[PDB]
Amino acid sequence: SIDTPNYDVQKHINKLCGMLLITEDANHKFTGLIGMLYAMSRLGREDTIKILRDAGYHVKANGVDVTTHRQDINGKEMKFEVLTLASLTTEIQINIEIESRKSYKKMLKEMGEVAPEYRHDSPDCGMIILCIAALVITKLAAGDRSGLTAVIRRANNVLKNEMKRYKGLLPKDIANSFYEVFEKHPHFIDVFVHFGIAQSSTRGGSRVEGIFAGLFMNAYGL
Repeated sequence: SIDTPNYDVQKHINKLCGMLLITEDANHKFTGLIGMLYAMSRLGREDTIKILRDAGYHVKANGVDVTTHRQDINGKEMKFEVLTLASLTTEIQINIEIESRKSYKKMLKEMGEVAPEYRHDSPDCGMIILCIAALVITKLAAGDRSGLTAVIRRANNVLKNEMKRYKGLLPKDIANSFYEVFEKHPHFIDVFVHFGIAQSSTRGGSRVEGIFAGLFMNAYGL
């Protein structure tokens, strides 16, 4: 059973990536998975399944819906928008949002107001996460995590502006999370490569879409 998010949940996954990105000392244990869910939501359900089935994988597609979860958090009943995912519990998704709200409160106090580029819902949050994946993909051939140092050094240079925008953009933690998903679920390698090849045809004014395209092309010999 594999979760196959469609276009309708793409914006929600982007916001979930953004929640991790605004979180100081974020627990990036699920970031590799969330990043891959974002890439699958860009491809859409039909293309994801085609990629997996064509690559010889036997996949039982799990539809991904946005639902409301009511939960008592510190005495008060709270409403949370979560995804129905076999790979990611409601609890984990809610804890990510709760932690992000604590970092948001801290930032709002220090800055006074939070400009668009510092927000968890900025349109480029999912692509920021996938830039780390584009670096990790170059180092998978070694069959070990030896390339981690080089991924961190490269991310600190290429994602300098994105790192100034987001306290949760911790290349070591995010890169290890991608190494983990690519090692545990090698079907995500195929999904990531097909996503990158399809993304190359994106023509727009997004800095991070441009950074991603450059990093993805570099994995091919630049």
